[PDB]
Amino acid sequence: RPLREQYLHFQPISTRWHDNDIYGHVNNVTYYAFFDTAVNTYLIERGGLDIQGGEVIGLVVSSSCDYFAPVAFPQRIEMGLRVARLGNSSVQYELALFLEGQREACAAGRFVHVFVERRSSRPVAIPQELRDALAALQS
Amino acid sequence: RPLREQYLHFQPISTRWHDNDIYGHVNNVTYYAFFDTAVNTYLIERGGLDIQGGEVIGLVVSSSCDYFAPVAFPQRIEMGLRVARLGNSSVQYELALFLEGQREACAAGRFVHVFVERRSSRPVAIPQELRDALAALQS
Amino acid sequence: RPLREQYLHFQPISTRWHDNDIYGHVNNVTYYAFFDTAVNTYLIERGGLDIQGGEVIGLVVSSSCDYFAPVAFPQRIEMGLRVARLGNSSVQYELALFLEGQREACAAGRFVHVFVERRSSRPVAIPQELRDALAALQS
Amino acid sequence: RPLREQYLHFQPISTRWHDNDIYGHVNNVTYYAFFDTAVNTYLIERGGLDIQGGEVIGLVVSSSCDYFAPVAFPQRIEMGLRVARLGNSSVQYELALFLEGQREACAAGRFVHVFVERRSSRPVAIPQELRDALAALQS
Repeated sequence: RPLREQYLHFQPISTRWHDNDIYGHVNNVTYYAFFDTAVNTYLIERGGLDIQGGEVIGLVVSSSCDYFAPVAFPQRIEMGLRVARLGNSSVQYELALFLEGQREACAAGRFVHVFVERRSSRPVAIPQELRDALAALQS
Repeated sequence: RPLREQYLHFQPISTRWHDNDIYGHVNNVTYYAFFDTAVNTYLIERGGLDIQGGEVIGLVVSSSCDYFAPVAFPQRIEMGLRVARLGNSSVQYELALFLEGQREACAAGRFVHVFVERRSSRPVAIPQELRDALAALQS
Repeated sequence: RPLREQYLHFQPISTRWHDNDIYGHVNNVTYYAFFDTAVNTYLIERGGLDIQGGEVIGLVVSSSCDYFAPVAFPQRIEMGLRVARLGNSSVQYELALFLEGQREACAAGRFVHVFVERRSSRPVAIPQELRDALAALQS
Repeated sequence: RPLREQYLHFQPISTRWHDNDIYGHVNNVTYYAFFDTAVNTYLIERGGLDIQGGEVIGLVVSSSCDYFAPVAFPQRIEMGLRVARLGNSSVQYELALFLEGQREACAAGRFVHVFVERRSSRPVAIPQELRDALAALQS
């Protein structure tokens, strides 16, 4: 079960009222909202994009998540982030959700960005800013 | 257009990727998620509830919002909160969303809680903890 | 309590698992999702826009809702829609959510579109297709 | 690319205005909302639970999705569902989203339920109604 140390960058995301579903914990779907929020915050601040903005955007082609221990609004949650592999027009992220002050991830997942030209949605090489920012998150 | 000073308690809520809709700003529906997140965080920390928890819960019977200037993930947003009137089993909140470092609210709204017994959903007097916490937010 | 026949156009919206919150009913915030889903669907089929395409878009400047009886996934909900006032760059919608087939509205709400130039977001006259479509919904 | 007939049970889900994100298609995260909406609807009609009522509930322990072609509100989407493995307190669902009427799946995904006692959240044998219903969806 993944550990804080195995991740390079960390982001706190506040939990919301309706994050809880009928069974009292954060809905399993919400984890992915946390995933792509966490990644794109990093791409925005440390990487250029430009979501309003640029002619290059990231498209999610796959994701997946595993769930180990539940969590609940209003607990304070944070995301570890790391980059696993990094092709030319694509990249693969590893994310995990940590409850504040815990060594053990509550869930952990991966997802894959393909960067494309906005209008054409055809793949492109990753612009240097982003590619360097992305690289900085590699183990 | 409502001002920071006119509100008693303030809460920062991080914005999320998909808070933006097709037109590039935070969706108008999301403001209400911010409203009830903000209120219930306060009720949870400073008031008792106990959403897992208690035999008394808050039901939203009305809300409404006005929108003045747009805002966007990943901007950092915060909620002013104040209590306007406070009956016996009910209460009326005034909320506004502020972009960090701005005097002017970007939107502002109200909503009404009726507190009820969990099982019976029949109104109750507000328990002393909550009532005192609520009162503390009165002008 | 608003009734089915006080409304001119109806859409079915399917409820979703996470529509329900911790307390077991559709969250109050989801009601507004139903509202602008329901309006915008009408605008799209019977009115022109062109949400990717158009040079003119609708901004929500205000909204409000009242809640009468709760509802839950997986019930079958549907939306009554009517138009109340119709200025020249502005319009006012009246909405009610009905559970199938009950005559009484579960909740009822209002909201306001202002149409603007996409780029400049400055108000404009409502294009004839839209205004014709809108007026169609006037009582 | 998974095809309609590789799936045993189908549900229509209506798309919603905010389904689309800043880039104009249904957000990748919404796909999972469709998944557990679609499973849970089946469990509710054809299988017993009893999400308010029941002493046994389904936990999502994992999920994954692949995206092939994008989609947008207000298109008409529908979900193929089939069951892959079926242990005794566990089950594995296979899901695909289809745009009406195309033979190719827009995206395809998997997810895992583990059934537990509501209070103790310790695994249990799947109640005969559910397991009968589940097995019905086995290829």
